[PDB]
Parts: sequence; structure tokens; C-alpha cells
Amino acid sequence: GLGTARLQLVEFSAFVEPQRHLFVHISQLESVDVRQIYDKFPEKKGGLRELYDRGPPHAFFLVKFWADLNWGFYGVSSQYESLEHMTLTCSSKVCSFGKQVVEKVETERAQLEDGRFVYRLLRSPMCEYLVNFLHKLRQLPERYMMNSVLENFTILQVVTNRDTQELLLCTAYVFEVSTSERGAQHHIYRLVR
Ligand SMILES: O=C(O)c1ccccc1Nc1cccc(Br)c1
Repeated sequence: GLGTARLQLVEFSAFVEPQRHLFVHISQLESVDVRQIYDKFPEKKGGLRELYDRGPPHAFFLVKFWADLNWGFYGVSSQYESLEHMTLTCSSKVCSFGKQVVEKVETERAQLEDGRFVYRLLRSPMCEYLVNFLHKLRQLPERYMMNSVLENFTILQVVTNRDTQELLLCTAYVFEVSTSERGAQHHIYRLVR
């Protein structure tokens, strides 16, 4: 599972609408040494090197996606849950060639539902840099070319309790493109050092 005692990821999806086409989808555990991907993020130190230290270690995950890119409004929807009432700050960073080219910060208040609190960040428009990048990627003639380009791209999502500034979740995402027969797939991993 992608989560901790305090906050669990319940659903994540990135999609385009004219039904939906889902690039990646998670609906709800091997490990990986941080040092394996250190170079994929910067050392602003707003890439992982400085942030993992501050801790706690159990809040850090790596997700690998095999995206389905064979298919307007481009969106992202995420939903988390917890037993405690918080306000969440969600920082999302896109890193390209070791540099941070996007940072998106959003804030979501708890909603009471069925004896738990849910945090619904629904249909957040995908930022324009990504829509444009996807359009280009979509142009490439071969999948191995898409994957060459994507090896230089990573996303980091940091979720923090806004009122205390405690880190609840830190997730790194890396991407490849699957073949259409093989739909999208993900694998979630713990990060350790
Ligand atoms: O949706 C956005 O605008 C965004 C901005 C910064 C980092 C990630 C973002 N969305 C996104 C898009 C596809 C997969 C994943 Br994980 C996240």
C-alpha cells in the first residue's frame, strides 16, 4: 500500500477527456535504495537528498509507471484518507534533466465521510508544461524513443500537514511507456538508505 498510519493514498489517476483515457491509475512491498535515483532529482536541495534526512524514512515511496499513451481537458485526481482531521499541503514538482521545471502547491481540507476523513483533489488541471510535453511525446515514432526521453523526467509529490509542517508522504514517480496490449501498470516501492 502507498501510505502510513497517518495518511493513505486511496486513488490516483492522470487522464484526458474529450469517457476518460487514463495515462496512469492507482486504486486501493519491495524496496529501493534512495542512492539509486539520487541523480534523477536535483540537490537544490529541493530534490530528495536534503528532504529524506529530515524524515521520517517510512514516509518515502517510489512509484514506477508504465503509461498507456495511445488515445480537450487534461486532469489529475487524487484522493487520500486518514482517521485524523488535518489540512494537507500537497507540493508536486517536475524535474527534467536534473532541474526543477514545475512546482505546483495545493491545499485541501479534510472532509468527513463514512467514519474517516477524505482529502479529494479532483480534476486538477494538469499544468500546461505537461500537456505540451505529452503532446510532443505522443508524436514520437517508436516506444523506445519515448522511453529514452522519459528516463530524464521525474515527479516528486510531498504531502505535509499544513498546520504542523510534518511530512506525511513523499513519493517519487518515474515513467515508461507500455505497449497497448499491455495496459498501464505501476509498481510501488519503499525508499530506504
Ligand atoms: O498535474 C500537474 O499539473 C502536475 C504538476 C507537478 C507535478 C505533477 C503533476 N501531475 C501529474 C501528471 C501525471 C502523473 C503524475 Br504522478 C502527476
